[PDB]
Amino acid sequence: PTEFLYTSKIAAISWAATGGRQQRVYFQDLNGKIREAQRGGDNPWTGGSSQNVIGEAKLFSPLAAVTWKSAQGIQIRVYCVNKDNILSEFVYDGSKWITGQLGSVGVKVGSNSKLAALQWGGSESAPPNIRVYYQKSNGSGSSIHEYVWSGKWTAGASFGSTVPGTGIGATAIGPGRLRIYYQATDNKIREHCWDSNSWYVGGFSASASAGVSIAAISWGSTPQIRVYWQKGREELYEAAYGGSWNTPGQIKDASRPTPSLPDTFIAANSSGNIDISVFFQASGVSLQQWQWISGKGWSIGAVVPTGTPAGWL
Amino acid sequence: PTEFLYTSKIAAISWAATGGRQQRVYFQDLNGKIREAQRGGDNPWTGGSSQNVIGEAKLFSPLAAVTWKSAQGIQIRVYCVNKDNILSEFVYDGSKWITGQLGSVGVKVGSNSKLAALQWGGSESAPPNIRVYYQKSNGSGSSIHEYVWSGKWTAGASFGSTVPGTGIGATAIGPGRLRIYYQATDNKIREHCWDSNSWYVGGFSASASAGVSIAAISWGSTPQIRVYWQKGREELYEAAYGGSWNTPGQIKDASRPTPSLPDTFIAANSSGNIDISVFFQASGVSLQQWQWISGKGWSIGAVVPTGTPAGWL
Ligand SMILES: CO[C@@H]1O[C@@H](C)[C@@H](O)[C@@H](O)[C@@H]1O
Ligand SMILES: CO[C@@H]1O[C@@H](C)[C@@H](O)[C@@H](O)[C@@H]1O
Ligand SMILES: CO[C@@H]1O[C@@H](C)[C@@H](O)[C@@H](O)[C@@H]1O
Ligand SMILES: CO[C@@H]1O[C@@H](C)[C@@H](O)[C@@H](O)[C@@H]1O
Ligand SMILES: CO[C@@H]1O[C@@H](C)[C@@H](O)[C@@H](O)[C@@H]1O
Ligand SMILES: CO[C@@H]1O[C@@H](C)[C@@H](O)[C@@H](O)[C@@H]1O
Ligand SMILES: CO[C@@H]1O[C@@H](C)[C@@H](O)[C@@H](O)[C@@H]1O
Ligand SMILES: CO[C@@H]1O[C@@H](C)[C@@H](O)[C@@H](O)[C@@H]1O
Ligand SMILES: CO[C@@H]1O[C@@H](C)[C@@H](O)[C@@H](O)[C@@H]1O
Ligand SMILES: CO[C@@H]1O[C@@H](C)[C@@H](O)[C@@H](O)[C@@H]1O
Repeated sequence: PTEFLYTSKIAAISWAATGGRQQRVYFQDLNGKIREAQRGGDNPWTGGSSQNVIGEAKLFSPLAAVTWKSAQGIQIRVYCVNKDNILSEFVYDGSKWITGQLGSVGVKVGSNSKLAALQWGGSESAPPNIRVYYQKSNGSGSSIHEYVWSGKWTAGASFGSTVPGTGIGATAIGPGRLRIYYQATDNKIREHCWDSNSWYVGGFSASASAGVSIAAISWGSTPQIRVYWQKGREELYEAAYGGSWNTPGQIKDASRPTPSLPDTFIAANSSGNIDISVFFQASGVSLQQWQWISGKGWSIGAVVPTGTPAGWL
Repeated sequence: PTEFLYTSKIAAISWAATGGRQQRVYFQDLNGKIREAQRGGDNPWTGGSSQNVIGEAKLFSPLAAVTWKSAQGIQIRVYCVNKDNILSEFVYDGSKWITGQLGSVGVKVGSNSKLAALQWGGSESAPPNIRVYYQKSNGSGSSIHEYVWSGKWTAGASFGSTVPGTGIGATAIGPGRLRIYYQATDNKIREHCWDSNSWYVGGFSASASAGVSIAAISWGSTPQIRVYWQKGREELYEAAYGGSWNTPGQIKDASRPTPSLPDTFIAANSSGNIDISVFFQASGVSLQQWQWISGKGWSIGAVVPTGTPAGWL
C-alpha cells in the first residue's frame, strides 16, 4: 500500500530546464497533507513522502496549481480548500513554501467543487496573471466562478450551467487569452472563451460520461490546445485543436485496459514543444501517468512515489 | 466521501439478543484507528464515527474479531497488527475497551498477512477458547500459523501452502471442532480440520480467482457451514455444507453488478438460526453488506456509517 489518499485530487506543473524538463505533481495523503513529487528530465521521480509536505487541506480537497519563473526563482501556487470550505493557497516563493494571501479573502467554495487555475505573463521582467475557477454550489445547473490576481485578488466572471461538481479545465492559450472547459447539464463538455474584453461561448463541444475529470493544456502560436477527460475505470479521452477541433480519441494501451480506479481524478501538465503528462490514480494505490513522445505516441510512464506506511516495505 | 480507509480490512460479529440481534463491525479509518459500528435488530446502524474508536493498528492492518457472553458482560476481542508487525489485541471486557495481553507475546506477522479468529465454549459458566490464524511470510507457499488461548496464550499448529497473503476463514463448527479455509498455491480454496486430537486435510475444495478475500461461518447440529469468497469488483461466492458440499454459487443482484471496489475485503458474521451478514467495501467509500433472509433470500442491506470528514456533509 501507499500513503496516496484514494480519490485524492491531483495537480501538476512542468517547465523547461537546462538539463531536462522539471515536473511537480501534488496529491493528498491519508492525513490530509498535500505532498509534492518531483522529476528532472527522465530521471526517476523523487519525493511523495511524509518529508515532502507543502501544505494541507480538508480531506478530499480539490487541487489546482500553476508556475512561472520570477526574479526570486521558480514560483508555484497550489490551490485547495480548508476545513471551512474556504479557497486557500500555498506558495513556493522561489526558496520556501508558505501560506499565500488568497485564504484571507474569504472565498467560499461548494463542498464538492473542483478547482482549476491558469497563469500567463509572469517572468523575470513582467508580473504574473493568475485565474482560479471554482463553484459555490454543488447542485445541477451551478455556475463556474473566477477569482483574479493581476496585482491583488478580486472577483472575476461567472458563467456556465454544469453537472454537479463538474470537472474544470483551464488554460491560457496566449497572452490574456483564456479557454475554460467544463461539463454542462446535457453531459457535453463545453468551452468558454476570453480573447480581449469579454467572455463568449466557444465552438468546442463533446459528449462525455457524466462526471468526467477534465484537464486542459495549450502551447504555441496556432495555438495548439488539448482537452483531456476521464471517468475512473474508463479510458482517457483527448480532443485536439490545431486550427480546428478533431474528433476526440481514446489514449489507451490494449495490454492495460482502463487502468485507473473508479471515481478517481486526472491532471495534466505540459512544457516545451511539446512534453505532456496526464496523471491518474490506479491500484496500489498508485500515482501513474500517460506520457506523449513525438514519433512514439502515448504510453504509461514511470510510477510516481507516494509513500509507504509504517509496517510495510 | 467518508472516513473509511480504502482497502481497509473488515471484521464482524453477531449475537442473539432479546429485542433483536446485536451486530458489531470493525474497520479502519484514515488515521489508522479501528472504529466500531453497531446494529440492534433491524434498527438503523449506529457508530462508525471518530467517537467510536476501539483501538489502532498499522495502516492497512489485517483484522479479525470474536465474541462470547461472560459473567462480566459481552466480551469482544479484535485482532490486528501494530506498526512493528506484532500481533495485537483490543479487548471489550464487558464494560470498556482496553489493550489485551496478546501484543505482549511478541508474535511477528508477515506484513501482507491476513488474520482470522474463532472461539468456542465461552459462557457465563465456562471459559473461552480462542484461536487466531496468521502468516509469518508473504511469499508463495507460506504456511498458516495458529496462536492459542485456552487459559494463556501459546503457539499452536502450522499448516498449508498458500498464495501470497491468502485470505483465511476460520470457524468453530462445534465444541473444539475447527475448520480453516485458505487459498492454496493452485488457487483452490482448501480446508484444514480439527475434530479431537489432530489436524487433517478436509474434503472441501473450490477454484477461485487468485487473491480472493475469504470468510467462513457455521451453526447448528449437522453442522451447517458457509464459506464466502470475493475478489474486489467480482461477485461474492458461497459454498454451503449441510452434510455434503454443494456447488458454489454467486450471491448477486442483477441491478447492482459486482458492487465492491477493486482490491477490497469481506467479512461475515452469523448468529441465531440463522442470520448472516457479509460485509464489503464499495464506492462512497461505503461499508455495505449482503443479508440473508429465509424465504426472501439474499439482498444488499442498509449502509453502515463510516464517518464524514470535516468540510463535507
Ligand atoms: C529546489 O526545490 C525543489 O523545486 C522547487 C521548485 C519546489 O518544487 C520544491 O518543493 C522542490 O524541493
Ligand atoms: C506576493 O503574493 C503571493 O503571490 C501572488 C502572485 C499571489 O499568489 C498571492 O496570493 C501570494 O500571496
Ligand atoms: C480584465 O478582466 C479580467 O481578466 C480577464 C482576462 C478575465 O479573467 C476577466 O474575467 C477578468 O475580470
Ligand atoms: C476562434 O475560435 C475560438 O478560439 C479557438 C482557439 C478555439 O478555442 C475555439 O473552440 C473557439 O471557438
Ligand atoms: C501530433 O499528435 C497530436 O499532438 C500530440 C502532442 C498529442 O496531443 C496527440 O494525441 C495528438 O494526436
Ligand atoms: C454497550 O456498548 C456497546 O456494545 C458493547 C458490546 C461494545 O460493542 C461497545 O463498543 C458498544 O458501545
Ligand atoms: C483476561 O485476558 C483477556 O481475555 C483473554 C480471553 C485473552 O483475550 C487475553 O489476551 C485478554 O487480555
Ligand atoms: C489441544 O490442541 C490445541 O487446541 C486445538 C483445538 C487446536 O487449536 C490445536 O492446534 C491446539 O494445539
Ligand atoms: C467429515 O468431513 C469433514 O468435516 C465436515 C464437517 C466438512 O468440514 C468436510 O469437508 C470435512 O472433510
Ligand atoms: C437455505 O439456503 C441455504 O442456506 C442459507 C442460510 C444461505 O446460506 C443460502 O445461500 C443457502 O442456499
